[PDB]
Parts: sequence; structure tokens; C-alpha cells
Amino acid sequence: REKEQFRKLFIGGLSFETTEESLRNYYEQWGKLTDCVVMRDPASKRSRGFGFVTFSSMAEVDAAMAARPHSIDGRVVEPKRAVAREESGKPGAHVTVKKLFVGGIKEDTEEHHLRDYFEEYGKIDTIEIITDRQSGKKRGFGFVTFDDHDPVDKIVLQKYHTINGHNAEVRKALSRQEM
RNA sequence: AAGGACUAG
Repeated sequence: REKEQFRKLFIGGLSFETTEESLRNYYEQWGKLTDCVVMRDPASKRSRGFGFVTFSSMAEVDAAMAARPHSIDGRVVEPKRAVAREESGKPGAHVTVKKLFVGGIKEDTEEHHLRDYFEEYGKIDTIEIITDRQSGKKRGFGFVTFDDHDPVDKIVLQKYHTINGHNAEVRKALSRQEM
């Protein structure tokens, strides 16, 4: 079995009517849930409008996310790979973006290496290898833009990736202000 | 629309 963080979705924009039974019933169409929670105010027990579901495998998670959009109790819900509590509060931790920064790729990594590595995670719209305008030389990083945010969210659960023989690193692409 | 905990031997 895989790490729990890799099996967990945050589910945003729940109806205040949605319960753990109705959330469980819905998400159980893509696999077994080992945990299901709707967050509630501790005194009023009023729903806070989000919860989490945890599948028995990451393949189940992927199967659910391949079947978006999701709706429960008449609301279109907003599932997202769960961001670990340690990460929450770091700059850009909860951003929703289609673009991924790939660093540590040095000077021999081309567009086609990023394509071949990343296209299993989703549909790629654009790849940009960054070069120094003056020297022409690759600067050791690039950006991969997918057609959806979910590939980016999935990829960045794992910080370190071997890419083209390098010890590469992935980050969600941020504007300078989100940084 | 960002975490509830049989999370005190």
C-alpha cells in the first residue's frame, strides 16, 4: 500500500447538506475509501463546506480525477490532490495552475526529454526550455504547461524526479507575487 | 473551497 498523502483528495465546495455517507457513496464509485470526512464547526456541527476522501490506492485517485467534473447533492465540487499540512502556508502551496517548473536539468536537457518524461501525467500544451538571451546557453530549467491543473498537482507530490539522467526538481509555476 | 483524530507510554 502507498503513502496516505498519495491517496488523498481535498473536496471543496460541498453543499452544507452533504454528509460523510453521501460523500463516501459518491467517491466509492472509483474504489474503496479508507477515510472519508466532512469538516464541521465543533459547536454548531454546521458543515464548513469541504472534506477529504482517502482511497486505498493512488490508481483509484487517478480514476476519480479522470472522471471530473464531480457533483454531489446538486453542487459541482472541487476535488484536488491533498496538500500536506506541513506544506500548507508555504508560498503557492494551494495555487491552482496548469504550469510546472522543472529545475536541475542543466544544459543537455531538451524539450523532447521533458515531453517524453511528462506526457504520461497528462496532455501537454506547451514546453519551454529557458536559455540565456546573451550566450544562447540553456539555463537549467524549463516549464511544462498541461491542459489541466491536476497533472501539476499530482507531479509535485513528489519533489524529486530523475529526468534525463539528472536529479531534477519540480515546483508549481508561480508569478513573482505568489512567490 | 485546507485537516477531524484511540495524536499521551
